[PDB]
Amino acid sequence: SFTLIQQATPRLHRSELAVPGSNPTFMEKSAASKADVIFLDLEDAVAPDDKEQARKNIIQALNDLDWGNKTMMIRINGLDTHYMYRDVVDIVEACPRLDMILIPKVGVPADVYAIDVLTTQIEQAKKREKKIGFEVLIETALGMANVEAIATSSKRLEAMSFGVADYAASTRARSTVIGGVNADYSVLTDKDEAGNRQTHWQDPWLFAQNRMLVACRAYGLRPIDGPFGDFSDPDGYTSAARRCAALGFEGKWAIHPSQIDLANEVFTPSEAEVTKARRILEAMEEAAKAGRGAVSLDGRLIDIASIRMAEALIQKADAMGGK
Amino acid sequence: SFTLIQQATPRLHRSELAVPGSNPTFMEKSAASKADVIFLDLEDAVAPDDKEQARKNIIQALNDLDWGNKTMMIRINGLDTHYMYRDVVDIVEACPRLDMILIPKVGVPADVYAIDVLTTQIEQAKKREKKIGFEVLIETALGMANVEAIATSSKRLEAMSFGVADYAASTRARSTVIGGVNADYSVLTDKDEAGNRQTHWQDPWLFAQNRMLVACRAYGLRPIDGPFGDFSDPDGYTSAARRCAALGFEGKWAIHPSQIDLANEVFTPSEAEVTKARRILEAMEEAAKAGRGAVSLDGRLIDIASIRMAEALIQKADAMGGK
Amino acid sequence: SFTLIQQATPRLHRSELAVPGSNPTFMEKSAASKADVIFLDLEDAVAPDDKEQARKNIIQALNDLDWGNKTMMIRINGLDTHYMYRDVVDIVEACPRLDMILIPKVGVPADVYAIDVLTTQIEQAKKREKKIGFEVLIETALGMANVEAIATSSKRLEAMSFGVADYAASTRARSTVIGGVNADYSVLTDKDEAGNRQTHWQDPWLFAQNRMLVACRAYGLRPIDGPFGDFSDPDGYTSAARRCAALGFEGKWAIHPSQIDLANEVFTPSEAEVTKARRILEAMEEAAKAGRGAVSLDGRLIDIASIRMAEALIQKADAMGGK
Amino acid sequence: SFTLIQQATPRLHRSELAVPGSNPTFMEKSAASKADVIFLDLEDAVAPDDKEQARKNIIQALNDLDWGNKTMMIRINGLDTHYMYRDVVDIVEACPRLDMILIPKVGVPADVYAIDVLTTQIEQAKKREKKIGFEVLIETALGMANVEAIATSSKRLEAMSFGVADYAASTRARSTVIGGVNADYSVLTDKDEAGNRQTHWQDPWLFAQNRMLVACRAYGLRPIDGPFGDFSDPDGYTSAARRCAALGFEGKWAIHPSQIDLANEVFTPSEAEVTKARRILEAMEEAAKAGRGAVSLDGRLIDIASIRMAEALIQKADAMGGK
Amino acid sequence: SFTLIQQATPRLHRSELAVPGSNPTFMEKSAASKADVIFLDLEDAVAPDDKEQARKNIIQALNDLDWGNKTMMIRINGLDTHYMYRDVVDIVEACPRLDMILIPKVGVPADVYAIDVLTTQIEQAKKREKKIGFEVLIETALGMANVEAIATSSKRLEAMSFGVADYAASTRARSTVIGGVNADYSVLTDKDEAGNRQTHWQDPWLFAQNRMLVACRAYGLRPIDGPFGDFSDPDGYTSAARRCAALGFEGKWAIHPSQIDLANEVFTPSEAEVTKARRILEAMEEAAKAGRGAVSLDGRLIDIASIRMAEALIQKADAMGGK
Amino acid sequence: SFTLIQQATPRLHRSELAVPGSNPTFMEKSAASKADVIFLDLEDAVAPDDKEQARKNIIQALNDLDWGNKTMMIRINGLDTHYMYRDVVDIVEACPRLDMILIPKVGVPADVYAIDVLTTQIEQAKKREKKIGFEVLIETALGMANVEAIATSSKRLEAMSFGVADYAASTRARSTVIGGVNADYSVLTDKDEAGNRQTHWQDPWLFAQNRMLVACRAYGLRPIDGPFGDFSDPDGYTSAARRCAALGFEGKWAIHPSQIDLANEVFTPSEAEVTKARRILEAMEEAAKAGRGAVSLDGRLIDIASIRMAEALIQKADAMGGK
Ligand SMILES: [Cl-]
Ligand SMILES: [Cl-]
Ligand SMILES: [Cl-]
Ligand SMILES: [Cl-]
Ligand SMILES: [Cl-]
Ligand SMILES: [Cl-]
Ligand SMILES: [Mg+2]
Ligand SMILES: [Mg+2]
Ligand SMILES: [Mg+2]
Ligand SMILES: [Mg+2]
Ligand SMILES: [Mg+2]
Ligand SMILES: [Mg+2]
Repeated sequence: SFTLIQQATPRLHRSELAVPGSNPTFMEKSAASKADVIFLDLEDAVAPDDKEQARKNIIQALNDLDWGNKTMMIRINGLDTHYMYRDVVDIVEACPRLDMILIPKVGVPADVYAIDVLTTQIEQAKKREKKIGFEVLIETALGMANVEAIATSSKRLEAMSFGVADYAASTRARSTVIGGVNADYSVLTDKDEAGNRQTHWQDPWLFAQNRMLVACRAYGLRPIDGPFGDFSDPDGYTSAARRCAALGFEGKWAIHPSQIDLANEVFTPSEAEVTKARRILEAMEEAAKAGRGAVSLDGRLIDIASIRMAEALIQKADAMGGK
Repeated sequence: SFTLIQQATPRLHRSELAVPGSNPTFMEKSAASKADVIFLDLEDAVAPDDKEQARKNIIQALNDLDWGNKTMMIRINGLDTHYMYRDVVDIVEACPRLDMILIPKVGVPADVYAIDVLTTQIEQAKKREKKIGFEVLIETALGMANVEAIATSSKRLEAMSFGVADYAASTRARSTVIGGVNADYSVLTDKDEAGNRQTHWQDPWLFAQNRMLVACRAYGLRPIDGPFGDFSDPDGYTSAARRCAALGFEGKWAIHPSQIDLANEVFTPSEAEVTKARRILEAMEEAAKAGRGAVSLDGRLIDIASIRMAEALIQKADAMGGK
Repeated sequence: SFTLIQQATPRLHRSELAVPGSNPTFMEKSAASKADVIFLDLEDAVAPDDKEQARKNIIQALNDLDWGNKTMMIRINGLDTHYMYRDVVDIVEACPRLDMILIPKVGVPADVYAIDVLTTQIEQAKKREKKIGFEVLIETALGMANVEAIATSSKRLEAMSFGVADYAASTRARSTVIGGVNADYSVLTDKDEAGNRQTHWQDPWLFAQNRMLVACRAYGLRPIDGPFGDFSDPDGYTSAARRCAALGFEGKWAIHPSQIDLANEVFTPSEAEVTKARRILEAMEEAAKAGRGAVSLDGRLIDIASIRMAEALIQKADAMGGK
Repeated sequence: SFTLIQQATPRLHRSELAVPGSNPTFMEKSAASKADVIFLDLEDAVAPDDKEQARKNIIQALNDLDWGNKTMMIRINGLDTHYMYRDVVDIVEACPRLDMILIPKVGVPADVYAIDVLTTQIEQAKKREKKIGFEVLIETALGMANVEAIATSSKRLEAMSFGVADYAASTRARSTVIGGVNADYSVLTDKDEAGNRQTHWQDPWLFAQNRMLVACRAYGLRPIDGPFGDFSDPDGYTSAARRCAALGFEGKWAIHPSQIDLANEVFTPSEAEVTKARRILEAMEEAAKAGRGAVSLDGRLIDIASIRMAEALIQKADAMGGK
Repeated sequence: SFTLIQQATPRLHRSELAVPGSNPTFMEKSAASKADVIFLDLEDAVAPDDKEQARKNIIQALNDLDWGNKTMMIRINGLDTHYMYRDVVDIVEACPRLDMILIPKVGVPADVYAIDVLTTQIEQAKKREKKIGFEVLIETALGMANVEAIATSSKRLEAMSFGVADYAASTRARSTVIGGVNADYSVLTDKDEAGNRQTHWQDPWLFAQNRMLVACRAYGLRPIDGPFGDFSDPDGYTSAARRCAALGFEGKWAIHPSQIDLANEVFTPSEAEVTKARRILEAMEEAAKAGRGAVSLDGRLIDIASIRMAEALIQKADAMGGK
Repeated sequence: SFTLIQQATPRLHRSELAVPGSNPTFMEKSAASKADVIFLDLEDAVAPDDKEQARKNIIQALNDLDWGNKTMMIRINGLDTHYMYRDVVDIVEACPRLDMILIPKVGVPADVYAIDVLTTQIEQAKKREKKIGFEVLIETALGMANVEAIATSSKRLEAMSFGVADYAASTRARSTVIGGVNADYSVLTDKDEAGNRQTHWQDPWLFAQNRMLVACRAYGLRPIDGPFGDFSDPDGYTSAARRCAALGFEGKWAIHPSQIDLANEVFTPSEAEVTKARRILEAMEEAAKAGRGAVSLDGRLIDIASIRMAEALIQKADAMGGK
């Protein structure tokens, strides 16, 4: 294409740990974890009567605890709720350590614009060097119906998470569990020569995951898979993780500490894909040494979109090496 | 999201029985059936030379027969055909009992607008209390390509049906049967350690069903699955029904009387989902008793989109209770 | 619908053979092959340092070799690269035999517009009777995100090919092979009564193929599946071909000569679908004999969209008969 | 531009006479007039209680009177009113003489689509050779805000009329007269060296007329100016007519018989513009004699848009010659 | 049209007085003025170093002074500036008396959305009965280029003001004065028979005013003209006011107390237009007495858009009567 | 607004001289002129049979003559014509001195995209430091109807010229002269107390000029007025120039050498506007010295859009100083 997209800021994002702001002990324990990204939650996991205190707890946690080089985020309240403006104002004013805001229930691009206006103004007032990035949750049918447009809604936007349980609720999917599969979401084969019919299970989230993936990959964002509720089923977690990784997802939520190592292992890039990326970068250097505008590797032209992907993958591999 | 959608009129729609207008005996028998919704057909099931008479038959049937509290609909002829304007004019003028119009082959939002103009004018002339609702058939590749836009095309719009057989024809899918699965729409696994390769069947309608579902659920409509042709295969019907129900579909067509009970059973909401909805409504009442703007259930904020879903589900459960 | 689309020029397109322009011997051998469509490649298969010569080779091959009635195409370089304008100018100026241009990596409708401007001007200068047609490659996440818009981007546009390997690269799908399936892109079933869990493989390209199919079928284009890399696995090729054919795809690439017969066999229309189309055409003639505007077959109205599909299928069947 | 628009059907349209359907005597007298275009009105000039009879009157007038080669139109009731569907159905069914429908108060493109659906179906039923054309009234702020989109809303669309009095009402312009100027819509000059300030009158309809003109001329339609109410002021009529003619308008309404000759005289094309158009057509013939793709006149390339304008102007000049 | 727009909340808005928040004495004096609408300014008239205090001053003024039944507004800082979020949060939290927010420099619809999100959340927190309305300033070329889209950007939106001086700056118009005319923005006539050429002055703001007017009147908003700087020139003020009133503008800014009476006098509706509106309302009552859906006045159908305009004008006339 | 536009490359553009490529003597004489910008024409002024030679002439002129620091442009042939691709390829390949391309008859944004693709590829091949800029001619009703969209069509786009004579032809305006005014484009005043009626001339190009101006000023481009044909009427030229300058236009075409000094004089910025811009830049420096994010001048906040305008004006003033 003649149309070129710039990749978002290239962070390592294999594991995304959710931590309720209402639990300072859990926040403290999380600061020493192996998660790549942590969000401190003001939204779904925090009861209304606890939201004001959780906000205070999070300010203290972001300012006092040692988070290392983790990408630190908050999940703000919904735009449809009165809590949100104080989440953004109080925390962004008080907490230089904050890296990102996770905006829930995003439905249309203007939702993201709204948060960009507010965030920008606070950063202007505080004379901030760091600029906050955004992650959006696609966790409703409305957001899914507008996902491609949402993907281009802010220069801050870096990533989208698939909120599977809230998406199920929004679509009225038959789901009593967070994530997972369903014996009813299956095909019954036509009778074979023996008179037999098999039941082959299908993926209830295939459509959602692929559509969000395409939006992310078209427009330079990280595609992240959401929560998996069955803490007693690491095999099921790992299957779900490997399935979305196979599509191109870059990471997955952890909502129980056991899930952190599982996500980290699955979403580590292969040695081979890192090596290919490194060879692309050396082929770029070669083209510059030769005075040649076109980059070639193993007899193939490597185009600018492909160079940009290679640069992003290397930044991620390099982060792993220094963790 | 800050963007809020109003749910369509909340009807019970588990089973949708198709009845040709060319058969007054079948229409009479259908009036005593257990279908939730009936459409009297002027379109696909009626030969051109029979369309004028079928129109007359339907006027007589809507005016004379006892349909109970069924949602009564007509499937009008295609907008590309000369029959349609007389279908709408003659029946809407003559038949106060009519509840809805099923518009076939919808391709773009302006198709729906056109029917809204005509329907509105006739209702104005007749000084009608009741306002007719619309259901649209997504049964062509054109309609599927525009489904999200179609979903917002009229305040009358309540529901979309996936016309699987006509959709197959439009896409040139290999299909000689109405609905069902296909041994060729399958994956051949890579050889395992024993040298073996399995054939795992896939869902040829997954993309179509999910895209239409997302449009419906984003914009407040009922997602309805279309016909299944093999009357000798209730197990296959039930599998197809349970599979789309698992996604969030609300009902399915019956094109043979045996299919009515099968659809009714599958698309009845679970006791648990009705109970959750009832508890949401009591949590709303609680918030009002306490003077609190935010509704809480089991320690979780229940947002306005979720309240609106609960209200719709209850209206549907209540209808079942009075049938 | 009241909105009507005109079908593209109706070519037989079961097999699409890729031939590198850097290999004149391979080009010569390809001219005697059984492929329906051949593209002479200047892009992915040709190293940068060989592109200028490949352009010359292709001019000689198009002018000198006997291609029969094959649809002859070139795959031009990417719009993001300096080679492209000379590909179009030099070949279109010199080579009346050329039938079509395959535009790679298409991202937005204006990419196609750009090639239409250039192609048109050269045809105006050369006073050409024949008008070149376009095929577009949807082989990036950007193109997939804009596929519906791309489908309406030029009166020359006839077909879209799904570039599976480049699409995988763009989406960061885990893929070291061109096409095929993936043991990780699978679901792990919930434990049954015996404590057992099965692994049911899913289709990593279902979303992509279906979305591109819908765009094509909505807007009158041929949907074509891209390359399959495992030349040692005809069973896998045939499975992949039959799977997309079941959806409605019309043909598939051959990147090794063995794949030509496999594609030709799979994408031949059934005797039954050709017979139905022929009966539609005779029903049209019947309606004209009777003075009737509506066409009827076996008691069903056959609408204009359906007539147009029948006419296209017959043109394709007729081509097979004369090959 | 590479984007090319097809001109509408090229009718002579200098004068457009409005005749109320409630007055059969006036309709009879109008049939012998010198108007180019006549619309028989069911809308603004006909009281509600007279609309049903006016419809009958118009059917009789269109079928019985001798209208010559006039372009014969009806102004249907508003889409927001119950009268309209019977206007279209009854008259189009009964009256082959009808040439066009004037759609009032058009606000959005889908308004035009709606009338195209209904009109098409009736024409299909009646097996009509002639296809009815459309004229739209831009007579509200809504329509003006959407005029460019309305201009591309139907293949039937030929012309737009600026409904000045209804537009004034919609905008709350201070206007007690149909059309004309306003001493208050003026500028007061800054004091000159003598201390004097002049009042220079401005054109209250400049914006409206120019915006509608641009939409028409971009998209191949006739721009027509609406009514002027002061029958005692032919000088004012002629000034208003010459002012919009200077912009490129092609005709103007007559709402009193005296205005017909005034419009005909003003909107006759100059001898010079007809001669230039004729020379363009002979230059086209010259290019064909020489085997040259580019047309040249007096040393200037004459492009396809300019040829199409010349062809339209000649068709209009030829009509005048045969009147 | 079949598309119907709801009118904004119908306030009397002849005069709009600008009062800097940095001047508590001027605010006090303004509370006893005859202005219909007052905005307390935090933006253009307040130096950066005074903005924090002006915010405090305005809170005190809104809470303590007697504003009568005036529509009370604040002009917040620009969205591009850090002051704005504290303007909205502090004042909306503290000041139930506030009626509206005037949003400056609006460029795109999402600017308005952003303020709607923030305003809504604060109102939710405060459990407000009253809902704040919005006025937007169209005072840049960007806003003018997007004015039609801005007009539909919020259910709160009631009015647009043409910020002539800031618009001039944005367009680089030659303007050293706020508003007014320009000897250079004139036409030099062609020589007449005496050899003479006149200079006829044109309206430099005609395009801007008319485009904004059309957006407002299409979408149910009040069109308001902005400031006029020459306090020594009431004749020029009155000319400018009468000129935009003639188009349909509903009011004008006062930036000096002398301008209040001038705006009030010019933008009072005529006795005749109020009488017509009253007769429309009595014709509506008549139609209801007769059981007739169509409203008729003096032999003309009065449509719903026209009824809605009449209702709005009466609400405004009634307000004047009670002032 | 929160939406921010980047200004185009800031060139001095008071005078734009048109020089036919068919006249090498005129090209030589033009190189020593006082024009700011020169376009060497391949389009309107060059007969078809002379276009191939004019292309060669221009290559020689751009490579051999001394153009000083003039902005050097070519007016390429229309996209609808076969000449264009060779204009771009041959000249851009051969002529590093070229600064810009003037694209004629632009109708839609994709026209500009097309030229951006071709231009970019040639620049890539030639390994150019300089990047060519674009100017577009808005000289048709189609382009005027799409002008706002065209304004955002390429990062190369710097300027739009109003092609008055071609625009008149496209709109069918009564115009036998290039530019100028029209006694018929006038208002006839209502009789005064003496029985008199005046004729006040209006501006036939007001709508066009203002709409194009708004598009330019919204999106960071230079608005340039087109040709004036009456070389014997410098007073009329100067009036036309001062009239568009008053709106904010930045320059005007010269099509006769006498017009160069007239344009240069009119479009020189005032001493006062340059001084204000310089004071803005010193206020920016002041804010940086004080550590303050907001810039203040004379008690007013100077926003980023206003800073960017000031920077552009200064770059232009500085250019004048070094000419
Ligand atoms: Cl979730
Ligand atoms: Cl079907
Ligand atoms: Cl590929
Ligand atoms: Cl009117
Ligand atoms: Cl202002
Ligand atoms: Cl011109
Ligand atoms: Mg959630
Ligand atoms: Mg059907
Ligand atoms: Mg490729
Ligand atoms: Mg009217
Ligand atoms: Mg301002
Ligand atoms: Mg021109």
